[PDB]
Amino acid sequence: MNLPTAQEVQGLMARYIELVDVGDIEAIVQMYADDATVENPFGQPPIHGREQIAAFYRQGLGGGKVRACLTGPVRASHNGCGAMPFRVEMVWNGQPCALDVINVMRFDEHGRIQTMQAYWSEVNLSV
Amino acid sequence: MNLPTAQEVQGLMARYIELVDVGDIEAIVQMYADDATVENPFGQPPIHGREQIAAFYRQGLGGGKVRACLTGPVRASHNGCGAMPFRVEMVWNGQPCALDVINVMRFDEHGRIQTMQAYWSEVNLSV
Ligand SMILES: O=[N+]([O-])c1ccc(O)cc1[N+](=O)[O-]
Ligand SMILES: O=[N+]([O-])c1ccc(O)cc1[N+](=O)[O-]
Ligand SMILES: [Mg+2]
Ligand SMILES: [Mg+2]
Ligand SMILES: [Mg+2]
Ligand SMILES: [Mg+2]
Repeated sequence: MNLPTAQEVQGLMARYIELVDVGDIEAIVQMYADDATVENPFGQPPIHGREQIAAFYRQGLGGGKVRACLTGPVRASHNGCGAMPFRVEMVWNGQPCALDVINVMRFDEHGRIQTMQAYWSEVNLSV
Repeated sequence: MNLPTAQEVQGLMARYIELVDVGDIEAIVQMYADDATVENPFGQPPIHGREQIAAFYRQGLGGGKVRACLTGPVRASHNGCGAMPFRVEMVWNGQPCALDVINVMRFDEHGRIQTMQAYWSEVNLSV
């Protein structure tokens, strides 16, 4: 495919959340461009490339029990970008906890994620 | 003040929505740096400076009846930035309509909005 239309961005960004929710690390990594970046949380230096990105998702999702769900609709653009609000259910010290996040993505001219930026800080975590 | 902390960003971004909701155009414009930019919707060229920004808010809010409310929490950063999901209630051809938006902001070292980017496209509008 080419640069995703607004409707295609919606679909891709919702699919990303589905894949996080089901914990399919390999399928998530395949959504990214080979040389993509992830800034998590936004404010921290980017990681680069599918090896580093795979390591990020393995560290976050490797336990197999994380859940994630949109908390409202994707807001897409006409230039291959979008933003979405969601909540992640994780564990911490055996305590269930939830993290509220907004991801901002930009897709490349092949429909792959070029950049991901995850906005959140510590007060978005609730034990 | 200086560059807003994560907690200060939350407060500022929530205040912005309150001011949109109450329709205080002049107070909104005062939140912006003198040379700020607004990209609305994201994907379109920025407007620049408080004159152009005031004209934007007068055109959107000048009728006095718009409402706006957060639909989930602000996601702030530790570098003076944040993102938030909200819904705007407007009128169109005398029809009430709602627009789902995510704003991404960056604040300057004085606590004023340096950049605002409003993510939405036409399918985020509902008549
Ligand atoms: O904080 N995180 O781990 C995180 C942040 C944003 C995401 O889109 C996904 C994850 N995750 O896979 O867990
Ligand atoms: O579309 N709009 O008009 C819009 C978009 C984002 C905003 O933060 C505010 C407005 N408004 O004042 O109406
Ligand atoms: Mg699921
Ligand atoms: Mg490439
Ligand atoms: Mg109000
Ligand atoms: Mg300045």
